[PDB]
Amino acid sequence: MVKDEVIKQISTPLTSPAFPRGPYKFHNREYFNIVYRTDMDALRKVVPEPLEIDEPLVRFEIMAMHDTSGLGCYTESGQAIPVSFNGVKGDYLHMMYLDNEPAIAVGRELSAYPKKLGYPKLFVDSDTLVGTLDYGKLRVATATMGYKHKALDANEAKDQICRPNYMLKIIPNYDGSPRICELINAKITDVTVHEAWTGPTRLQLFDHAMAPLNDLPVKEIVSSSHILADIILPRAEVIYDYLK
Amino acid sequence: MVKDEVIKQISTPLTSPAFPRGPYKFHNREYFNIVYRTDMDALRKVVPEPLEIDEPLVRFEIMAMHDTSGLGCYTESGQAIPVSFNGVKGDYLHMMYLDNEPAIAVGRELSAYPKKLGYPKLFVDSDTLVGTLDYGKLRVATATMGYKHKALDANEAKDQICRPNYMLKIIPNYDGSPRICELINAKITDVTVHEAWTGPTRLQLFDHAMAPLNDLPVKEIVSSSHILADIILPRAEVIYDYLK
Amino acid sequence: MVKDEVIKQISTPLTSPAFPRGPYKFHNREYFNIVYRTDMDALRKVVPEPLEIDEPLVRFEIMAMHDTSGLGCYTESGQAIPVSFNGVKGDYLHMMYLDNEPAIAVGRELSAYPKKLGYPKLFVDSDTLVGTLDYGKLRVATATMGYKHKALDANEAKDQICRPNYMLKIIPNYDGSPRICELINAKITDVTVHEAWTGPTRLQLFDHAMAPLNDLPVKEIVSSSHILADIILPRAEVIYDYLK
Amino acid sequence: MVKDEVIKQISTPLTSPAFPRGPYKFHNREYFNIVYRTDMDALRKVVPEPLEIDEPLVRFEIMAMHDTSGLGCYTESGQAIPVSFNGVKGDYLHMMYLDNEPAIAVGRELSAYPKKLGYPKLFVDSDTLVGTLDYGKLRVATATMGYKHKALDANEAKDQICRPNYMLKIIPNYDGSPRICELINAKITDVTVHEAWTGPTRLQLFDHAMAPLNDLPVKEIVSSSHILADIILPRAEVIYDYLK
Amino acid sequence: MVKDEVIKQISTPLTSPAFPRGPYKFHNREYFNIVYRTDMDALRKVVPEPLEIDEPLVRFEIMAMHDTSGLGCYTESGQAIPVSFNGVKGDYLHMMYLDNEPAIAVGRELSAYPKKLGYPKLFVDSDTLVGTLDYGKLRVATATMGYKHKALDANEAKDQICRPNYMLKIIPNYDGSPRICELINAKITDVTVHEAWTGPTRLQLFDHAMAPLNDLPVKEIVSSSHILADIILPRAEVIYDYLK
Amino acid sequence: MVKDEVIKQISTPLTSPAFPRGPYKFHNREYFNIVYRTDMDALRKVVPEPLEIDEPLVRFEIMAMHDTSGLGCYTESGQAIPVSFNGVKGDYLHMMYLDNEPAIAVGRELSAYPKKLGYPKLFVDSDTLVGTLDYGKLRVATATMGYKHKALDANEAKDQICRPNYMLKIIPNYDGSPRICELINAKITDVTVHEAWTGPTRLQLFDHAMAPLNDLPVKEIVSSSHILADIILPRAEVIYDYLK
Amino acid sequence: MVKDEVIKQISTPLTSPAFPRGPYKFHNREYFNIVYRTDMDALRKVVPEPLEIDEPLVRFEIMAMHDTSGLGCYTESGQAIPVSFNGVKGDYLHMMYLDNEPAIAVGRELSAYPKKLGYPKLFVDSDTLVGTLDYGKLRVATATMGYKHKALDANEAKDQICRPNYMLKIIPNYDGSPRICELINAKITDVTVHEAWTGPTRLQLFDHAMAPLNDLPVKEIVSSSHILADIILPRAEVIYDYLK
Amino acid sequence: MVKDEVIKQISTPLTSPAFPRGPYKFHNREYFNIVYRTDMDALRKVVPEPLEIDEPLVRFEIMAMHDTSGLGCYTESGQAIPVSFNGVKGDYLHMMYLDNEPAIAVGRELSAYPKKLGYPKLFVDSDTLVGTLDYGKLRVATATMGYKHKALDANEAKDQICRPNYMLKIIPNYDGSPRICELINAKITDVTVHEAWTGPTRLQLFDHAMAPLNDLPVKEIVSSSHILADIILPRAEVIYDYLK
Repeated sequence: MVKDEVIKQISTPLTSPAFPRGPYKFHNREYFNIVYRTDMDALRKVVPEPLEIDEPLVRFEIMAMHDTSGLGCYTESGQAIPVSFNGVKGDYLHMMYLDNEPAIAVGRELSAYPKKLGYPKLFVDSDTLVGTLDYGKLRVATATMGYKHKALDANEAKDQICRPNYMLKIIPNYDGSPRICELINAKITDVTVHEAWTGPTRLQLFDHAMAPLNDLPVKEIVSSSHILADIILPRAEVIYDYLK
Repeated sequence: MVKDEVIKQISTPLTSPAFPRGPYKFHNREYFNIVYRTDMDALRKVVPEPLEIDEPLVRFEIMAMHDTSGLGCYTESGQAIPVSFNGVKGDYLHMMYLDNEPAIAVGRELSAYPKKLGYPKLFVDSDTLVGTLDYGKLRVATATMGYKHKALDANEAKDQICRPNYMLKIIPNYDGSPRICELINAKITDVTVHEAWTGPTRLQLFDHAMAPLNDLPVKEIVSSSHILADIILPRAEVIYDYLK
Repeated sequence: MVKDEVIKQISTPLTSPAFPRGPYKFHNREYFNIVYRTDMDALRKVVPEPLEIDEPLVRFEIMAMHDTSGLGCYTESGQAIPVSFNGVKGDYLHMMYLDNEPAIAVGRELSAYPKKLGYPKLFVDSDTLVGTLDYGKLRVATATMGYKHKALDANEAKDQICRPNYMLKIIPNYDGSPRICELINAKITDVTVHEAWTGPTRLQLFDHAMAPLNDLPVKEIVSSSHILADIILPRAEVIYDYLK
Repeated sequence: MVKDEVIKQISTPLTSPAFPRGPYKFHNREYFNIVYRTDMDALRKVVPEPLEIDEPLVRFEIMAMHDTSGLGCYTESGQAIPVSFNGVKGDYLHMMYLDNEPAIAVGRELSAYPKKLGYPKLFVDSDTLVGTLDYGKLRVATATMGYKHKALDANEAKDQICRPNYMLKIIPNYDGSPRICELINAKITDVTVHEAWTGPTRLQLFDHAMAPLNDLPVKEIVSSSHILADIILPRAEVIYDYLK
Repeated sequence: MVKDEVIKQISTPLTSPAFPRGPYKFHNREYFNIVYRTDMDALRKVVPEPLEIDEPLVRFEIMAMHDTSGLGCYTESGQAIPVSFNGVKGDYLHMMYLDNEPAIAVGRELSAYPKKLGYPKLFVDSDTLVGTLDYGKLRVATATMGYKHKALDANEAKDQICRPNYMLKIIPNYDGSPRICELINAKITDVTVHEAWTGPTRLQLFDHAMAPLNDLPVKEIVSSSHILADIILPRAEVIYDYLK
Repeated sequence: MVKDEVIKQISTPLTSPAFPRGPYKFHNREYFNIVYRTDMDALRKVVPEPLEIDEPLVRFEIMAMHDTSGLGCYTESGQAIPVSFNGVKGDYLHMMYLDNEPAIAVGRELSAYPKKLGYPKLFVDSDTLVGTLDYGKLRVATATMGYKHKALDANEAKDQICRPNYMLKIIPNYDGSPRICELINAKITDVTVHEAWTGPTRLQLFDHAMAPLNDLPVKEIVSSSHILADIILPRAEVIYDYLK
Repeated sequence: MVKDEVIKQISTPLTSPAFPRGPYKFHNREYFNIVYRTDMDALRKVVPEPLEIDEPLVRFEIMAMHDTSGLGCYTESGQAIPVSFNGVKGDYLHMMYLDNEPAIAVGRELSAYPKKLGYPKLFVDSDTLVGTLDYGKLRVATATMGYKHKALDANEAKDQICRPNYMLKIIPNYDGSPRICELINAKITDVTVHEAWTGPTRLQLFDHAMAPLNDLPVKEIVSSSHILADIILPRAEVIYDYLK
Repeated sequence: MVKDEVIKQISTPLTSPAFPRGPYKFHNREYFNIVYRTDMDALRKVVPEPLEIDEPLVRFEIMAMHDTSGLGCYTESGQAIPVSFNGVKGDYLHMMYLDNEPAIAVGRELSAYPKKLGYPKLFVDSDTLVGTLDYGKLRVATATMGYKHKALDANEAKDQICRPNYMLKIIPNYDGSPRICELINAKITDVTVHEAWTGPTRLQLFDHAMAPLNDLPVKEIVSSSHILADIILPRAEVIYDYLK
């Protein structure tokens, strides 16, 4: 193709790009969130400055993407860490694992989502909502909730989804030196919450060197939610440039 | 972690990066290459200017990576196109598909390899070297060669491996506009050829929208090679900036 | 657990009760009803005084509970018997078999549903709405309908759902003595019917000592319905105390 | 059965007809259409007079019938051909394959759909919409689309669904002589388009004597759509009698 | 396809008809017949005027079509009902279930066999000639015979095969109106019986809404035969027009 | 059923009760008990007043019911907690899981056992006694003992079997208000201990919201026993009414 | 083998007889008996003169032979018919189906048990004592009992086991002539009953030409027992010679 | 059943005899015979007086009964021994194993075949005819022949089929004393040999206490034949009474 056409391409493979252009509509995104108290100095080592930590909390998540335009039908699981930047609170995205490569690619290269390949699953096991997570062939997370035991306020749930997401864009130069090293912010604005629930909740984690979720071990379950919502993936913007 | 320690990290997840720092040492990389003639009109649409086409040729590839340091043990398959940049002959990398995420992300984010997720396999079917490629659950390529029928010159094999690799680096901004749009060269220089063969060779392609290898259909098999080698991944150089 | 807090729990295990507190919102409850003619003599034995039998009818049911708040996703199958109490027409709840233990406990202990463990399956076999029931490993009932062959009046379907349900609560004393031997009424009020259908319908039953549905043999199929509906199951009310 | 009752049955078997009376309501019918260029000569052989061809176009279809009143849950795949009848553009129904016999029977005997037995499947393979068709044990069609990559106008999708369908009704006399030989028209009137999408699209075909889709080989992909809709099966009308 | 050539085709799809032109040579057709006593009341409803019932008999059949010219290799199972038309004794064809779609189409559209899709199996289980019928996934009939226990008169077997078959052709107009409502006669003439056997025989039936063979229950087994024979199926003849 | 007969049935379904009358004779009941230390805080939350804790002890149990008259053959697993009631030491029954519904029903409704549905297995893995517990599809407990490494006194084992069991009987009214809320006592009277053993012993637990055994985590293994015995299910007696 | 030694062998093959010499010690023989009411007319045909029928009863049996000296481990199922000979009440042995060929041979050739090959299974399906019988691949009988629901009088069980068994020895001459047509009596004397139980009991039968148990249909379940016992099967005695 | 009817039944079970009356027509009986040398001492032990041995020969057989009237479809394997009776050469029937009980029963009780239960298979393994025999789950015989390598005279094959078969009929009295002890002769009279073949031939045997073919071990292979034929089961005749 001619130079003026290659410039209009979002990514490569040139004629079959890793991901298409947005917007990316997550119809019926099913969240299963668990906030838990972990080890403070293990958490401290993991959260990048200048982000601030109040309580030693982690939000484990498993998300069923039932119908995502452009990307497909996949599941995602990982840890977000409740923090604040210049007083403004939100979740720092620590690590995420999912079974859809275009979704991995679009998250890492258009935004700054800390994505790796993993095999998560969300389903109902009779009376229990079970979410699992594998890395390769090994189990790393088994989350459980009593199925829709108590109703949650759809507005507070809407506020939960809408919290700012802070992430790190780290891209090297061709020789390995830093090219982009940046703290970023994305906040969801297009949301509809169909239902929001909670109930008795546990989180079992196992050690894995490439999916090291249990580096922040669960010391106590604090809160949890099971949410059905429609969202549109938000645009990220730089809030802190480490390259002075 | 502290500000000065974050800038030292090569990628994200911050405490478990998508890939480690290299060098990435490919011990016993097994090549199965197939040079074939295709439609000129189809080829021309796919190759980006200012790269030039001589004969309408395509090099189909499948690579077994038995032992890659940093990355693991995986398989790779795709198409490279013989081209020219200011007279200098090399391969333009059109598309490639592999079953290892660290290798996908290192190639896409450290260099500019046109990589997607796919499921290739290389094996010997009694008397025939067989290379297959799947995308998802669907077969897209089946390559066959009579097993080690004719020895090839090891130095000619070395010369095939060491030619320039032309690539497009295409990264969007947060808003979807062009951030990077460059042609690069990665010439490979650190190589040991252990053995090299050829034989009767044939390539069967099938249509797939997300792995469109058959957009360059096989009209004629020109040549082929089966090469076992140790190489080191080379760094890229920018050679043409499309963003002027 | 403090004495006051013990008293506030609905059930046992104390810190993980057999079932949670309501309301239980049955979302997309799918009914497959088959009313049929049986032996009056067999019916007589089965129906307890003071409930009155008119015609010798049995309503066979298989329910798919696709999304039940607090209980989960499960299927239930059984027999209701059209009766009257003090001239008021309702269904007597004869026997029910279920897939979900919380759903059995809550039904047996918060209300008075005659529930046992069983393995029902409602599905469409291409052509046909199929409902099956197993007790243990053994098949006891196979229900068939020509898929959505004729539309039913939705208001008439609501009326069929909103009729009284007569059930026997029978709880022994620790010594085997009668302690609670009550007849109860539960009548659904909060209902939305989404669709209602008939079609050519058949019912095949098999003899089983622990799920003896065939103690009431099918002599003639009288009517049938396939209803999808949202309900909230009602508060029970004692209407006759056998022990007074 | 009384003569008068015999006469008011729609079909046979008399007491269990091959299909029930309509209307047949298609809830959430899911379309995957692929318009492509074929060889003009091959297409001419196939299209019956008086229908006229402009461009050598074929519409490959795979349709998932998630919930069809009277017929059930099934899948259909085949080819329609854009034609005109005396200046009125429509789709000629060439050949269709389904895994539901009531649907084949009603399609062939109430209307005039060119229906045979076959085994289609529509499913999301992570990032790709996949339609397949088998005849008996053999694969004949594999269709792929990048999952919902681009939004199509709902009205434009509706206009496509509502294009006249031209069908041949060909019934022999008992001696094998022509009894009925008509071109009919059916046109969808009741429609709700829920969503419509496009994206990169490929169609792979294989030769089969009894499902010879590949007699109209894929030369170029022209357009594609992925649509969910509610429709009622249209009433057919004779537009051309071959025996008058 | 030219207008004249369209008229010459027996069926549709036009270029790949549901069935080919005859004759259809049934080579090594294997019959397993069981005549039995049922309820006369049930029989009455099922048999259409002006056909006359004498004794309340049903001929259950399972046929293995080992080698049928133009149609293939397949199995069929159903019910014939011994009747008379104008004093002439024949079998009324009540319901038939088959394994082969061309065989269903040709029977329904070139003649008037009451055919639906089903899954029959005729086999010898060591001891016993076993014939089974499934509709969809569900078992509806299991037939057993002591293997070739007693030889039958071959000429008497030919006579049983060569009797008239009375069938109802019922084809609606596009609007649901009666168009063809004919009673027909087909009588086999070209027959070679290779063997004929009886033995102790039983028939087990199960209730199914879409294959309701058990609407005619087995009350007593009257006679039985196991015949291997070559036949050519006959031209049908209208004998009574309900619409005249 | 006559009113008088209704009153003499122990449970419901009326003509097929959830459980039969006793006595329930446990032939060759096989015990695997593991007493261990847990966190005192976690244990206090769990134990109801007026029961008192000395040391932070938990008895994990898995019991194979090889032959239980009235109930059948099944397995049970759970936790009992050593406590005292007004100076009388006994085991508080915390939570139990079984794969037999008659046993759950009788346990919950005749007595006051904290029974839920679960899938335990007791088996010898060559040189190790293994007890496992699953809730639904998820593993929650894995217990191991060196097979019969050391002999336990039969009388001392009998004394342990005969320790008072303290249970909560908690039944709601129809509106969900407290109806029955009692601490009861059951104490085994008929016993024959056939053999009793100990050996090295470990207990591995996993978190599950609906089977939360790991809320009482294993800090140290204190003692263990492997016992086979014959017992009769004890009659329960109220010792503390919470509503008086 | 010397002429004198030939004469000393009980059966054939000469050097490996179909069965060994007795006594045959049935250790832990487990009986599952179901006596039921059937058609007297059907019974009449089945019972041979001079044996007398009182009430129309059939004793269905399934026996598990856990440890039988000389024969092995196997299961048998069949029908006994309560009769009298010269006023002496016993069971007539109607048909028996077995899992062990030595056990069939010895029963048919050393005594006169009406034995055929069949596949019985007695097991406890959690809740329920299940006994099944297959002939070849086909299910013919499914028996169920509520597991050990009520204890029986062991002496009364011994009496039921110790009653006379009337059997027909029928051996043709080589030419098909009657050679032995004797009625025989065998009455167990050496018996130890270990346990005896009843419970709610059902029997489901299916039609099969070679195992026609359902020629005697279940009209009403009269009584039932589950007995474990040691026996030594008795010497037979001719009581009536049809040929004299 | 009337006494007179009782007397005209061939066997028992009375109303479902172990076998029907003949003649038993063996259509396409397929033979695989292997004559071999064994140890003379072992063979002498095995052969009953008055039958005489010349050379130490054994005929191993495996016979596929593709279509046997009255009995069904089954396979038989065993050993016959060339002997003479008072100067008339024939085959002594040593031991036979089959997977059809009617065939064992008729064989043992109408005639005097030394039949036990076993599992033979005759099949072509590409280039080799294979006969196997299992007793229960254990392999006892594996026979191979180069497939139809050489043509045998049809008449010579017929002469071999028609060799007298000598059999022991050994039935005990009820007390285990000799009742019948006869040497009989059966000789095939109705035969059509369709084809006969030989070729390289091997026989591998394994020791089994209940199928002890290897008590006559293979020392040398002498001859072999592969024959298909139609025969009628011969009528037997006593030639030597051991008790006269």
